[PDB]
Amino acid sequence: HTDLSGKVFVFPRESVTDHVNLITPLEKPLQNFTLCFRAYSDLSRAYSLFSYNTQGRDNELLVYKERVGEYSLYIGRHKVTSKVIEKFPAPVHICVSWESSSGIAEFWINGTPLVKKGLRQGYFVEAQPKIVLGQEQDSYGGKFDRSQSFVGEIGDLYMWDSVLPPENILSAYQGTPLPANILDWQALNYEIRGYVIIKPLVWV
Amino acid sequence: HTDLSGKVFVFPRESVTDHVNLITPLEKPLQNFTLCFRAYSDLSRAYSLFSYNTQGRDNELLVYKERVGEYSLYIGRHKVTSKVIEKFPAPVHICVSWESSSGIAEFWINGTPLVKKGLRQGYFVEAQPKIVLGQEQDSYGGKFDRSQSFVGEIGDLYMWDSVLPPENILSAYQGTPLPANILDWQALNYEIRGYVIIKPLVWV
Amino acid sequence: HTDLSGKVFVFPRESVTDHVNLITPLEKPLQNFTLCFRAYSDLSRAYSLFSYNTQGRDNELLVYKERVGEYSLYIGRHKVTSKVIEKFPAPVHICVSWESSSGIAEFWINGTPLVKKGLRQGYFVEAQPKIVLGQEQDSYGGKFDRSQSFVGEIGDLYMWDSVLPPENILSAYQGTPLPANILDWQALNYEIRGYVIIKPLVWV
Amino acid sequence: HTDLSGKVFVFPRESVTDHVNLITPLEKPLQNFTLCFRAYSDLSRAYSLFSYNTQGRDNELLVYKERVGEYSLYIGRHKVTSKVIEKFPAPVHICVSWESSSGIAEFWINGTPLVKKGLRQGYFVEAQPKIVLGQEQDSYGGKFDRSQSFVGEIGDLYMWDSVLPPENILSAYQGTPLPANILDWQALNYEIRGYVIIKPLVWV
Amino acid sequence: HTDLSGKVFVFPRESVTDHVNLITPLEKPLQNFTLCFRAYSDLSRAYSLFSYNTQGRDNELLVYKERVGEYSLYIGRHKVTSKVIEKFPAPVHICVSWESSSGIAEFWINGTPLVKKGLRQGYFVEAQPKIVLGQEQDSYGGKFDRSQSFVGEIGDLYMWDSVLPPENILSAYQGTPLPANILDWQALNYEIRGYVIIKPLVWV
Ligand SMILES: O=C(O)[C@H]1CCCN1C(=O)CCCCC(=O)N1CCC[C@@H]1C(=O)O
Ligand SMILES: O=C(O)[C@H]1CCCN1C(=O)CCCCC(=O)N1CCC[C@@H]1C(=O)O
Ligand SMILES: O=C(O)[C@H]1CCCN1C(=O)CCCCC(=O)N1CCC[C@@H]1C(=O)O
Ligand SMILES: *[C@@H]1O[C@H](CO)[C@@H](O)[C@H](O)[C@H]1NC(C)=O
Ligand SMILES: *[C@@H]1O[C@H](CO)[C@@H](O)[C@H](O)[C@H]1NC(C)=O
Ligand SMILES: *[C@@H]1O[C@H](CO)[C@@H](O)[C@H](O)[C@H]1NC(C)=O
Ligand SMILES: *[C@@H]1O[C@H](CO)[C@@H](O)[C@H](O)[C@H]1NC(C)=O
Ligand SMILES: *[C@@H]1O[C@H](CO)[C@@H](O)[C@H](O)[C@H]1NC(C)=O
Ligand SMILES: [Ca+2]
Ligand SMILES: [Ca+2]
Ligand SMILES: [Ca+2]
Ligand SMILES: [Ca+2]
Ligand SMILES: [Ca+2]
Ligand SMILES: [Ca+2]
Ligand SMILES: [Ca+2]
Ligand SMILES: [Ca+2]
Ligand SMILES: [Ca+2]
Ligand SMILES: [Ca+2]
Repeated sequence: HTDLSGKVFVFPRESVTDHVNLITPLEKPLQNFTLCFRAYSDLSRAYSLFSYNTQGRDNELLVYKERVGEYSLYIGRHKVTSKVIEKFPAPVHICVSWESSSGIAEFWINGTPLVKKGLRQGYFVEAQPKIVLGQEQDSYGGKFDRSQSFVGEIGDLYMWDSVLPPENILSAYQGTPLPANILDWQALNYEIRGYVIIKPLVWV
Repeated sequence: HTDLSGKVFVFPRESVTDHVNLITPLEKPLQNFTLCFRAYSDLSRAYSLFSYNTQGRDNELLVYKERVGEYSLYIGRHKVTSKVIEKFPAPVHICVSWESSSGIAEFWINGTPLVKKGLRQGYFVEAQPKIVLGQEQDSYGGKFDRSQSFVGEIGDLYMWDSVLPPENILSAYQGTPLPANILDWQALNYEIRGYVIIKPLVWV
Repeated sequence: HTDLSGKVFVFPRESVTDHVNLITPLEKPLQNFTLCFRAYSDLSRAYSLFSYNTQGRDNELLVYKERVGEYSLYIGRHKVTSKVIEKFPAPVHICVSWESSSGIAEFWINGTPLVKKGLRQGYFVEAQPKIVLGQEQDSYGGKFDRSQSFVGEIGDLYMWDSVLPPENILSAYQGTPLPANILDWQALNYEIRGYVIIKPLVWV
Repeated sequence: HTDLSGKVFVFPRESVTDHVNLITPLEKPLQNFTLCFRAYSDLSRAYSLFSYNTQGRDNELLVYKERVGEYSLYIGRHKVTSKVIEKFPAPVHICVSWESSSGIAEFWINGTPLVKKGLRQGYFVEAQPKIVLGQEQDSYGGKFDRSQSFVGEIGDLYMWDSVLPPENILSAYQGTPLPANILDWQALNYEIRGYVIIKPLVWV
Repeated sequence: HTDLSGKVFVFPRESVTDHVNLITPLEKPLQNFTLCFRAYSDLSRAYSLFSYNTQGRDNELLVYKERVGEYSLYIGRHKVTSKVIEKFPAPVHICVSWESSSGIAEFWINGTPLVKKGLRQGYFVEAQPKIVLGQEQDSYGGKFDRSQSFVGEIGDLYMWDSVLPPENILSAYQGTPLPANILDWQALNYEIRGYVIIKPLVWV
């Protein structure tokens, strides 16, 4: 339980080895959830932001940037993509929620809502995951791909087991987030593997 | 008669099956009319916003987006198109009126008037329609086309049997519309067919 | 003598038949003159705004839009073109003057002066004209061309037999023009031929 | 000695004949010098702004616009070019200085300094020149080229036999220039040859 | 020890000969360091800003502009590149730091931080350098390349043997920098070789 307030992870080079493991207890399958964080990268190609796999299931929960201005969400291998107008390169605050009952996934880029899309209505996201920043898993905790690796900075990451209202998403964007029960940036359990450096956050 | 204030329809995936039926009594043929609503979609291709058919007549009244920045109005199979400068993707408030006596159709995008165009002077729009959101009809209530389907969110839909003055169009754009006698968002009769979800409106 | 204050002509479709005839006494050949009006059209091709012909002389005085951002003035079949930065589609207030003694023609788009150009120094523009909005004449009052027709809205048209100073051109742009002695929008003699509708001006 | 305050030269058509001769005594070779003026033209091709030749020497001192956003200075046939961000077409206030001792030529477009460049260090610009607006000389006062001719308006022209500090360049840009000892717009000796008209300056 | 406050070096032409040697004692290998300066050039090709070589080691420390919007840092032949949105041509204030312990290099363009990148973790930058402005060294003080030469103006150069905090980088950008212990613009030891002129700084 480490307090990373005002710090970021820095993945300072393209690689197939550098990454961070996020550790959560969880154990109960996910029905609703909201995830959010800040990222800053000048990659033009595609990259994984947040990779969440479980035993036997690739891309169980994956936030993945297709290209400038397109964000994709995977839920149990099914995919959904939404577009937004953004500058490049630029810092972004990404936030994504998904609700099993309706299947709706809303993206929120820099406090602006993208078009809602739907997938996997009725599905339950599997538990006891391996979660990875800086690489995209194609196995249970490994088999990475260099050309999907993330190069840049990530911080202010939070994950709740519910769907945040707009009022609460704004709070997170403005740096005063509600306390999170799946991943909290101020009490984070993480392993660093490879070349990842922790530095102060100087771009918000 | 359901009050959808502050809610929207969400057509969360491309399909040939998802759609909403709007139900109005009407019965008397339409001479003048104003239609308006909000839409938010990141489709680059063409799509139907509002499809209104009658027994034996395709595209009797159809609002249809050709491509970014071009809105078309069909009246009795005749078509008229007007251009506007818009960002993309972005939420839009569309509003369109048509007057039989003059044949003039004015479009109003986000409270800005497009160039007036004319068609079907003297025509009477047929009554007892089937009205459909989220798909484009090529029959009396069906025979849809996937590549014309609407994917995104629609709300704040109103339809009057008269032509609104500018003062009243602004009112609708600003969220304080006059009460409507053909379709009112606050007392709406609708059927949902397929995958359509109702959610709160978070983008105005 | 009809007062069209706050109204516009609407040429609502492309055609070779719709047009308006403007009627002025004149009778004395034109030495100096200023013309101005508002127009709103989303045509990308070329079109005639103001066509003024006399017996035996085509394009005696013609204001003609070549393409987006280029305005041409014809004086006795001689042509002159000036460029400007404009958005599209957008409403414009055009104003053009010409002085025989110097041959100089200045264009003024939305109150901004274009580069001055010269032509026909010493020429006298012929009298007893047929003047036409919405079509381009290739005869004395007819032989139109569909692909030069104007589609959109025109209003606030004034024509003086002198050259307005800048102070007066601004006045016209801002909607408080000096009274005009060749064509006055507030006492206009006009015939409508074909499909032309008069509607209120809603875009200024 | 004519006062052209608030007036401009208008070169109203492309030609190989229209031009203005500027007349100065000078007689002593130029070591340092600053030149400046306003110009307004919608030509996309190359054109000469200011052409200064002497007996037996082409392009002794020549300010020449290569294309949109590139200004060239010739000093004794040697050339130097600097770039700037500008809108087009648009009025510009150009100002250029050159210092023999250092060879440095600074351009100042609309009160903004371009990158300094150098040429002809140690050179002395020849005296008893023929100076021409509106054409580019390839002889001592003539042998013009149509495709280098200037078409548009020029005014507020001043030339000093020293190098103005920044404070003084701003003054000239803002319309309150120091009195000039080589060419002064308020006491100018000029011949008009061909089609050149003097009109009031309406674009500053 | 010369005070260049409010002056710049001007490399006024492309060449393989013009350059400036910067002289520092140093002698102790560099572990951390921050470098910063202002530059103004309208070159579209690549150029070296700051070239620092040591006996037997090319590109030991090199700041090098790849193209518009891309800045590269070399540390012991290894390279790292970061992107930024900039206008062109435009004056820029560049500032770059590097820390051996972490290998992290941060760029700061006009007071804005680029994405951090990493290289040469653990490395020690060699001492007793030859440092050169206006050319890129491929030997110990020479063997230049014309097509990498810098053409424009450089000034306000400072270099510290530590890593400046953000607060101090802002100070340097705003013209009130902390005193520097490797290179100080207000006490600079430099040789000028070739065509380089010192002029006042007129573009900040
Ligand atoms: O990698 C993933 O888990 C998913 C998530 C988003 C990107 N992606 C893709 O599958 C896109 C390409 C993946 C791998 C790939 O391109 N190929 C191409 C040849 C073999 C290999 C594969 O599909 O297994
Ligand atoms: O579908 C409509 O009702 C109208 C309204 C806007 C688009 N549209 C069109 O007709 C354009 C194309 C429609 C369908 C189509 O393109 N084709 C082409 C082959 C079969 C099918 C048809 O003509 O029935
Ligand atoms: O119509 C006019 O009077 C002037 C006004 C501006 C354009 N224009 C033209 O004449 C351009 C071309 C007009 C007609 C045309 O293009 N052609 C091409 C072949 C037959 C026909 C003709 O010149 O008679
Ligand atoms: C998820 O949210 C829905 C909608 O509020 C709710 O009905 C359900 O009980 C929630 N499930 C869990 C596990 O929190
Ligand atoms: C439609 O509006 C026109 C005014 O142009 C009016 O004359 C007519 O009575 C109206 N008809 C209906 C059915 O509202
Ligand atoms: C036209 O304008 C010129 C320039 O002032 C003037 O000399 C002349 O008298 C005017 N003639 C007419 C008929 O307006
Ligand atoms: C030109 O300027 C230089 C430097 O400012 C000066 O030394 C010299 O006296 C000047 N010469 C003339 C003729 O103005
Ligand atoms: C380099 O910076 C690190 C981090 O602050 C510091 O521990 C070290 O003493 C510095 N080394 C030198 C030589 O300044
Ligand atoms: Ca995978
Ligand atoms: Ca993969
Ligand atoms: Ca149809
Ligand atoms: Ca269809
Ligand atoms: Ca004609
Ligand atoms: Ca014609
Ligand atoms: Ca020449
Ligand atoms: Ca020539
Ligand atoms: Ca080298
Ligand atoms: Ca080299």
